[PDB]
Order: sequence, then structure tokens, then C-alpha cells
Amino acid sequence: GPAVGIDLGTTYSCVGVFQHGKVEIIANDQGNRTTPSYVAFTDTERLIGDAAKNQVAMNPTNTVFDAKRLIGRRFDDAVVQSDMKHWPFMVVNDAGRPKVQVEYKGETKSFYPEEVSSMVLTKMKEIAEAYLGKTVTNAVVTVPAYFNDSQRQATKDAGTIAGLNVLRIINEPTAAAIAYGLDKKVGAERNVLIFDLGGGTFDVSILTIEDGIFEVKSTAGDTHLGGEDFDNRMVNHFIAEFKRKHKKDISENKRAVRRLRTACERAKRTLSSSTQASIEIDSLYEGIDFYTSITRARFEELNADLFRGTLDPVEKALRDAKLDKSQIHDIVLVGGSTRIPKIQKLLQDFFNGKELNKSINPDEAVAYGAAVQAAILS
Ligand SMILES: Nc1ncnc2c1ncn2[C@@H]1O[C@H](COP(=O)(O)OP(=O)(O)O)[C@@H](O)[C@H]1O
Ligand SMILES: [Cl-]
Ligand SMILES: [Cl-]
Ligand SMILES: [K+]
Ligand SMILES: [K+]
Ligand SMILES: [Mg+2]
Repeated sequence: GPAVGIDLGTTYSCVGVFQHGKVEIIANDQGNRTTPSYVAFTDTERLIGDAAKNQVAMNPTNTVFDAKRLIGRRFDDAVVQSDMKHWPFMVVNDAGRPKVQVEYKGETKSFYPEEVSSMVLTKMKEIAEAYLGKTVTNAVVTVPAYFNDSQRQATKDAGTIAGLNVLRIINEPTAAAIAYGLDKKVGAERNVLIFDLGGGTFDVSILTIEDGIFEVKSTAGDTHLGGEDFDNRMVNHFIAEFKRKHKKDISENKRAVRRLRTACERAKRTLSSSTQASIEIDSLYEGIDFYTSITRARFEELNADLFRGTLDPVEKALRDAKLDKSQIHDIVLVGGSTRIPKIQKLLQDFFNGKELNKSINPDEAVAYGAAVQAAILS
């Protein structure tokens, strides 16, 4: 091709390419190394990635996201029925198969989850092509270790529809391990723990690797725990603050809340590198600007319980894998949320000081490994 590796994430997607013994994580048109798994429909155009997420606050009903939560599933599934209650866009039943329904160019249209995902993949494909200056066809796409045959098939279909020849569908934790060269043959078997906290899901996977062969020993986590939940805690904190300072409740103004969420998300990222962050929103509500700040300590307290709770699935995974902490040879951080210092501290403390593999941006680790594997398969 060269072939590329793509992490089609629940909230963010990332594409990499292995060239000259090195993996290049490819930045998009806006210079971002990861791209929102968002697609929006308007009276005149279809928006994808950054362009789509950048307008989610004003077009909530026609901006689709979380397509990965529906992919390969049946409409009657309990989880699908539960999730629908939280999404601002409509999900309809087409012969027992879920489809997202939106308005596009003034007409009602519906798309299968794989179609929405094919759009995101098309964007990743184009991002790679812009960088390489060549047509990209072959790719390795990743999926959660718990995905079944249907979910895997639908994900592969998303690739095909996007014009990609999916060389193989591999597990996200395995891709992360490959990124660190943990697939290399060293004689005896090794136990690796993948701690993956993204924007919407938390996955803990214990892999046993021997002779380059991976075995998923156990998996644990929470499909409804991620960075967005941390943003939410910050959002509530600031709604209360605005209310005290202006005796005005912004809760019912959907756009105001979404804009505050965006400001919180960015402030949160800054708190991973600094101990304080500034929030400066213009015309948040009724023309009132909201300029304030938040400390890392404050951010940690607001999420104390959620952070600490990530250790329960780690213990469960170890138990199911029938392994004690000391039997874990490597701990790999995956997901943008693992960049939070308090999380790293909790995990390291739990593992009695053991160092964490975190040199590769956690939110790029899966695509990194996928790119390596893609090169191998080509
Ligand atoms: N520096 C950072 N500090 C804290 N959270 C971050 C940072 N960078 C990204 N994130 C969070 O990571 C989450 C996205 O995770 P990512 O692994 O990129 O995607 P996905 O959720 O699709 O797997 C978002 O909640 C985002 O706010
Ligand atoms: Cl782009
Ligand atoms: Cl602590
Ligand atoms: K991702
Ligand atoms: K995850
Ligand atoms: Mg992820």
C-alpha cells in the first residue's frame, strides 16, 4: 500500500502507518493526532470528525456519535434500548436492525451503524492519503476484545464500504501490546495487563503471550465509564458556580451546557500537564461570560470515586485470570484518560510501584500497534 492501522474508537479514531521501521501517527487537516468519531447532517452538507464535533452543540439531533455502541447489535438488545434513552439523535428499527435516523438536505434518512462508521473510516483513510500522497487501500482495523462475530463483521463492513481492504480485525489490547513490542519472542510466556480508559469505555484486559501468540486470559471494565463522565462532574461543578455568581441556572439551555462541557474537556486535558487551568467562555448564557479556573486537586476530588473505582475491574481481571499482581510482567496504558496523573498514581500504587508503559500516547497506542501489524501483513 503501504497498509495503515486504524483505531475506530467509540469517541475518537486514530490512524498510523509503519514506514522505515517507525510508526507515524498521522495528524488530520486541523493538526489533530486523533479525530472525533462524529458525523453530522445539515440542510446542505454532511460533516465528519472535527467539523462535525465542532457544531454538535447547535445541531444535537442530527450529529451522530457512539455508532460503535450499536454496531453489530440487534435493535431489541437491552443495551441498545438502554443507550437510546441517552442519545439526542433517533434510532429506529429496520427489520430488527438498528439505524440512526437524521434530517439531511430537508429529508429524513436512516443509516446503519456500519454506514456511519464507514464515514469515519473514510475520513481516517483520507487523512492517511493526504500525508502519504498516495492512495490507501489496505488496513488493519481494531475492535474491543469482547466484540462478537456480528460486531466484528459489521466493523469490517464499515471498512469495505469506505473503500478499504480490511487485512484483518484485531483486538485493541493486543494492538496496544504490539505497539510496545510485547509480541516479540523471548522464550517463555508473559502476562500483560492493558488498562484502557477512553472517552466512554473502560477496558482491562490480561493477555498471555508466548511465541508471538496472544491469548486473552480475562477482560473486565465498564462500557459506561470514560473521560466524558469526568467532564460531566466538572460541568455540574461549574453550573453550581455560575448559579452562585449570577443567580441563574444554565441547566436547561442545551447549547450552554454543551459549550461548558467542551470548555471542561479542554481544561481537563490541561490539568494532566499543569496543576491549574482557565475556563473562559463568551456569552455562555444570556450574554454573560464565564471566566474562571479549576485546580488539579479540585478536578481530582470531583472525580475521586470514579478514579478509585477503576481498581475494582483490575482486581476482577486478575481473579478471573487466576493471577496475583506480581505475575503481571507489563502494564500498558491505553486511552486518553490514562494521561490523568491521579489515575496513573492509583494504578501504580495498586501495583506496588511497578512502572507503567506510557511512552506512547495512550490515545494513539491502539493505532500504533495496528500500523505495525498492518505492515507485517502487507
Ligand atoms: N491529556 C489528557 N488528559 C486527560 N484526558 C484526556 C487527555 N487527552 C485525551 N483525553 C480524554 O481521552 C478520551 C478519549 O480517549 P481516546 O482513547 O482518544 O478515544 P476512545 O474513547 O474512542 O477510545 C476523552 O475523554 C478525552 O477527553
Ligand atoms: Cl481532517
Ligand atoms: Cl491516591
Ligand atoms: K480511540
Ligand atoms: K476503552
Ligand atoms: Mg479506545
